[PDB]
Amino acid sequence: PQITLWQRPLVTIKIGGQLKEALLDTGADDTVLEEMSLPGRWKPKMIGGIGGFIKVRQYDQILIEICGHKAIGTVLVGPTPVNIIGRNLLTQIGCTLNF
Amino acid sequence: PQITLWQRPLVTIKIGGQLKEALLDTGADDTVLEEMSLPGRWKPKMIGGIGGFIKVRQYDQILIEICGHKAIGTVLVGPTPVNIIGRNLLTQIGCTLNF
Ligand SMILES: O=C(N[C@H]1c2ccccc2C[C@H]1O)[C@H](OCc1cccc(F)c1)[C@H](O)[C@@H](O)[C@@H](OCc1cccc(F)c1)C(=O)N[C@H]1c2ccccc2C[C@H]1O
Repeated sequence: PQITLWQRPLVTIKIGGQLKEALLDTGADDTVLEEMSLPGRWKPKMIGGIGGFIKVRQYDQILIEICGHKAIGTVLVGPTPVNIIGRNLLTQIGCTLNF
Repeated sequence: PQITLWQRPLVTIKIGGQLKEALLDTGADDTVLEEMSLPGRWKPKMIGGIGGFIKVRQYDQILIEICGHKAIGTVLVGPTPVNIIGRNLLTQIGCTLNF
């Protein structure tokens, strides 16, 4: 699908059997989701954004479906204002910027 | 062109007669550049991202050239860690997300 940017590029993702809305964010290196429960052990990570840094929990090899496309990768969980699908997963679904 | 997301989507922009490197950010509603001098009057604004909010100066009707494409829009100036080309300008150059 081709997504224009007149509005936020929000899509439905499925993770842990639940549907959530997330932003396709080319400006995000990684994928960070709002506080939730994920399986396995996590490692600590610090990510910096426009307003500073936040501590998140890093879970690896997590199954996540984005707009119907299945991806398996690293997902960060922390106090993010919105669910963000970053480049690590955008590349898995073959997402590109075009103009 | 078609930009892959294996690396950050950085492009050269021309603003106020200056050449700068900026990130094509679909997750950014607005465009914010690091501290610099721009003409006209400005209004203060607070923008929030990961980490919190930062105070920026809002300039309107600013002309910017993104990869050769001329676009006009509001440009925010402030303590952003990286130059960001947001949706308000990405739409003007016909940039879309595709997968
Ligand atoms: O922090 C970033 N990447 C980091 C990141 C993100 C997730 C995981 C890892 C990493 C590392 C970095 O790539 C990105 O910023 C560039 C950036 C790039 C590299 C290093 C940096 F410091 C900063 C960031 O994900 C933006 O894509 C965007 O995030 C989603 C969002 C949406 C709505 C409300 C929110 F509050 C947050 C965002 O902050 N948007 C806000 C914005 C920006 C400019 C002007 C106005 C407004 C308002 C709002 O849209």
